[PDB]
Amino acid sequence: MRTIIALETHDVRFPTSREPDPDYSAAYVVLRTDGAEDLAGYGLVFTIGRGNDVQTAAVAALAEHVVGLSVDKVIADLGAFARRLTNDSQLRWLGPEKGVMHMAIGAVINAAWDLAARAANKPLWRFIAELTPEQLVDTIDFRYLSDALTRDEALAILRDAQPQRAARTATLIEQGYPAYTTSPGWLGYSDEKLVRLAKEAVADGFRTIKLKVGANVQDDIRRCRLARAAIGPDIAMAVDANQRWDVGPAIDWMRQLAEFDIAWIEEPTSPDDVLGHAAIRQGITPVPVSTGEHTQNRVVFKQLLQAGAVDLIQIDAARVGGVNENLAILLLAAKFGVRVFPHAGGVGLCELVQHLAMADFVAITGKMEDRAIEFVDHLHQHFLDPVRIQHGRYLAPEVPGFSAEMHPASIAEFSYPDGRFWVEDL
Amino acid sequence: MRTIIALETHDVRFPTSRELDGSDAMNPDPDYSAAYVVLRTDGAEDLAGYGLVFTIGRGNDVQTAAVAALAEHVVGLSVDKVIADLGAFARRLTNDSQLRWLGPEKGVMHMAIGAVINAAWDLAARAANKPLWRFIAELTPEQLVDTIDFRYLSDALTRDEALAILRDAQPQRAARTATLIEQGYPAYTTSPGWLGYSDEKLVRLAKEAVADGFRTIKLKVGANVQDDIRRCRLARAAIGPDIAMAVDANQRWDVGPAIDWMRQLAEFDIAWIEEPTSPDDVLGHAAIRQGITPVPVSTGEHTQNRVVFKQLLQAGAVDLIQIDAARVGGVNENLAILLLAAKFGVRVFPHAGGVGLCELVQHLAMADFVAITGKMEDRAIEFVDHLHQHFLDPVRIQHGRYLAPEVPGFSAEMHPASIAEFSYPDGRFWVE
Ligand SMILES: [Mg+2]
Ligand SMILES: [Mg+2]
Repeated sequence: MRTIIALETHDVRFPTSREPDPDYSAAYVVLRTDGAEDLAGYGLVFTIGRGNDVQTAAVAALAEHVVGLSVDKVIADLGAFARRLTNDSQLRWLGPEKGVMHMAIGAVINAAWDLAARAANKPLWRFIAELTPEQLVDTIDFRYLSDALTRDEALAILRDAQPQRAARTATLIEQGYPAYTTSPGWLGYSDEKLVRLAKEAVADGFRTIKLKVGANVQDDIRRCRLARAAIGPDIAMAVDANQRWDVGPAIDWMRQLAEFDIAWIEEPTSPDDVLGHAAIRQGITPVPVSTGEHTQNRVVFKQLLQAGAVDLIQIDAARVGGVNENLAILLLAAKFGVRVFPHAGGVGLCELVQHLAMADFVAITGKMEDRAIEFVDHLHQHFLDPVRIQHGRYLAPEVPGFSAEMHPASIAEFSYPDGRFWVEDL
Repeated sequence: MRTIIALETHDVRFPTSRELDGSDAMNPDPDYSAAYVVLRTDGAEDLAGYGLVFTIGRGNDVQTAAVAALAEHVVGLSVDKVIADLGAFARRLTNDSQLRWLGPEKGVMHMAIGAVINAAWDLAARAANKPLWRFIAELTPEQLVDTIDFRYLSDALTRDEALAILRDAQPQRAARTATLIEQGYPAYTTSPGWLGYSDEKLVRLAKEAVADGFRTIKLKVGANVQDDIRRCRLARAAIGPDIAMAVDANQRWDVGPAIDWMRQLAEFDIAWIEEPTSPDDVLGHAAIRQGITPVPVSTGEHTQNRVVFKQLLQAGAVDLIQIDAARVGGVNENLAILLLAAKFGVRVFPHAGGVGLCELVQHLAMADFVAITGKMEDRAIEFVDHLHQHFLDPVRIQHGRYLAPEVPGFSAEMHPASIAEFSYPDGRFWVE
């Protein structure tokens, strides 16, 4: 009987600040077993430097809950495993289901799913999409959701899609999943660099681009005008304010960019302000509003949808309670007819989130041409299964797992502080 | 130059689960703990700041780690510079991009920031030789407003809207200060109501409390409806019809069930039902409130920040709210919340208990009475009779009322001996 023998945590930090000034980092989690040498679950929480140590401590504090557990028991009931962590009332106090403690639980949960897909020798998106509607529904926590999504409503959705799974899988495997780029929209970029990168993005096949705004309206008006012209009237152009504005200012601001045909304004205000996003959306119609990369859990997503605060949402592989929670968010969006545009970038976020969007297309919505996954070309060289883009689209992962395992030489080089690079640097 | 020379932290926890004190529907065996922090400066050793984060056992070590990670931001700062601008000090921590990523303004990292901010206010209070409530209540309306973060609030509470509140109350500050020191502040107790206690114990404690002068008691509910009906009926009979009785479900229910459940308890004359559902479900609370009317609804002990309180008030989701001294971004954030409540006319019943939350929160409610609302007879501060012996300035209850603190500070300082005794895991008591 194979069991989990250890939950090792690694404080990995990349000096990306030498290339605000975020130093991309990751609280690297590994679920070790005594089975086939190749059996281990990998996961990670994306941090930006300061605090990766506290995030690591949080993950390491979960060891007691996992060491000694039978692997088959875990893999057989991922729902019960996630709930063993989420239901610890004492750990709930540090949240509940938000912040550092929840993200730590999410990474351990993610590693468990990674482990499950590995054992079944399937890429996560396939592992997920090939579970029965009953197996899928049993992994989600319906507490606090019965007013918007019942177990039965979840089952009907998964059952209707059941018949088309084979066709969707073939479609994805040959066509790939759409991607959008944010590479051209950095605020520090000159107008010429903006148009130049915008043009290159289109040439590479991307059909949607996103620019940052929020610092200076005059600047935003000028950059949006230039981007539109450089891109043409057929490419989608979204904007990201990164939580900068209050409600009134956001409305005044966005009304001045509407003319450039905005795909959507992302995070106009605080990620906790459900009613504010609704207010902004109403004040700038028909400019679509989105949020989600920092949304704490499925309950807040529920309210965003209930209040009609969003036109579309982002989901993040590492911000919530792992796969289990994202499935509930995905079912929620599907039920309310709201598109999902996964957030990525950071450290391995693309590698992780691609699977959730792909499982979603096959087993939940069957729609992908109306949306896209974010893509950023960073740190991919540190992963065994790096994402692959082909003319603006993600190629479906083939290797088994969640695509989270990083090259051991990478961990040996950037582990902090014992890492080779950090030992010499300081 | 007086400087902050160190930020020391301690993982302290008490075996409160041995008697099931604090026992409730969501937390069956809490071990009251504290992520204790001390802001050390050079010079008058009597000059340091104290604060803590209340935890209930497991995870208190990571909460402690969270606070220790803030040393870098505070050690080396000029004491005078900190105390002279609490608004800037708070923003230095709150506005840090890498710290915000772990939240922002929620969870472990935020409570860690809130403890350091609270310790800074304690420091400021000491330096001025004033207990925190008077320190706060005596700041000018201008000085007060400059301590809060109005970001994400302009649609509910603008800076000038806040000044109007604080200025109309400045004239009567002296009188109310008198009323407070003479009469004390209304309290209510939760000690008789922990789940886990037998019916016989519930009735004995409920009666003792009334005998002790408490005009309000609170019972934990939420695990089993039959139990709740039975316990509420008995507690009501033990208390008599003139004593208020509130109920606390500790987030256990979904909206639909909460409505069905509470309407069955309504007959026992419920003062308010606290946290019927998830602390993030603003819409859910309003839904529950509309369905169980006229039974009052409250929430707040786990509300992450002022932005969520703003929405609770805008959505008419509560009849009254709790504030907690250690849940948010310290005094600065609590002041904003108190101002929001006053502008929306919703009473505040502070959450207390755990470890030293009574010691801490009493100051906020008292400054509120004096400098903001001028209202205290319509509300009360929670009181639990546990662990007060480990504080140098323990709360003092006089016939169901909190007596105004007199010593300078936030009342957070703990006996060095208590620390040495219950520090985890290498503490003396924890060596068995
Ligand atoms: Mg974004
Ligand atoms: Mg409570």
